[PDB]
Amino acid sequence: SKTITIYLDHASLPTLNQLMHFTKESEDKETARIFGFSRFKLPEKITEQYNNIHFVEIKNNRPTEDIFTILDQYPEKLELDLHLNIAHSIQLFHPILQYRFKHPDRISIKSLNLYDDGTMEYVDLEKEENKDIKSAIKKAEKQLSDYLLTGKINFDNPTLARYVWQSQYPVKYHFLSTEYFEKAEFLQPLKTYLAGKYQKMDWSAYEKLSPEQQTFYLKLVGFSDETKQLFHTEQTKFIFTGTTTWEGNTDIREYYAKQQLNLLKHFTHSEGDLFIGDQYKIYFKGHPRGGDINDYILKHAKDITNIPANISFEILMMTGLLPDKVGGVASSLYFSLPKEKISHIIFTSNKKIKNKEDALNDPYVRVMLRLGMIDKSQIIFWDSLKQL
Repeated sequence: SKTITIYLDHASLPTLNQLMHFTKESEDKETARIFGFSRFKLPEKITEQYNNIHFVEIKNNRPTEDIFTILDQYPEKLELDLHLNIAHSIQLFHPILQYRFKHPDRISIKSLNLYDDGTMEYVDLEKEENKDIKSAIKKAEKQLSDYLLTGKINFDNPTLARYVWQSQYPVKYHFLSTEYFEKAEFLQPLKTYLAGKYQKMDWSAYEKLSPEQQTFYLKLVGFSDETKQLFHTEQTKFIFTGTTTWEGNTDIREYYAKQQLNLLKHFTHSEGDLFIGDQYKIYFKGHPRGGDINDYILKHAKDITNIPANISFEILMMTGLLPDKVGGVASSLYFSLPKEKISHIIFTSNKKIKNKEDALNDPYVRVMLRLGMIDKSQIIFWDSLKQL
């Protein structure tokens, strides 16, 4: 045997969790690793410490066949420990399966760790709420078994098929919302089925790491000590969530920057409708693509600390640097937040959302409402707020 640890993700949240696993195993400089990521590349000062370390491209929802060339470097019996995105697990896994078929006596899958993409998994499960879940599970297991023996990808319920891997391999799942699985009545049979095999994504692991390992993790994810310092104060913290543009009857980007500055004022100025109080230090998390819009907001906002583009809410979560409060323009990140940290979420106009009613009907917002993460007084339509 050689064991090979293979980390696959085209998104960002599974990557960040997989890098935490790598960090926890980082003293082991021997085991072979394959990193198959879309959005993170590892610093050479880390990678030069590892003698058996490889990188593969993700293209479509799959590792390319360059992974065959990598695995061809290892002619011994191999036992593969796989780490995959839950929503895309079939597609990420398939090239590994094709490779096994080429060397069926020599290559086996040892274990699977599966991690949430994000809201996708929940939005998808919600579409299954009128099905018979118990029989959907037994079907999915038969089909998965065929898929493994032959390679053919046929699932009557692809969404539930994401969750039946334990019928074939040792598996662990890492979920953004364990409450969802435990409180949705229709999923009771899935909950029971998965018992013992899942955990909530641990935002606390960073704080439990040794200082050396914490330094390692920050270096892997590109969190400089400079930027980390912006969060070193005991003052409580509010982060405003920015956006780019929306359907506001003009194409002038500066209009949208001004309007966000007004939304921000509603949180930070004493006579705003959504005033948070003087207790919080104010941070701005602009959209990575805001460019000149973000320049504009930072030029005209007073006493505000910019969070750089490389630092996502996922990174904040994973490093235990979530702030006390988050508010501003709506996006799926709000789903990942504990309820006590959400102030108000402001929806802007697009083709789906034209008013506050449409906002309440958004797929991820519907779950949030049901799980009690927010109430309706927390959902605002951008139009309802006066200029200041």
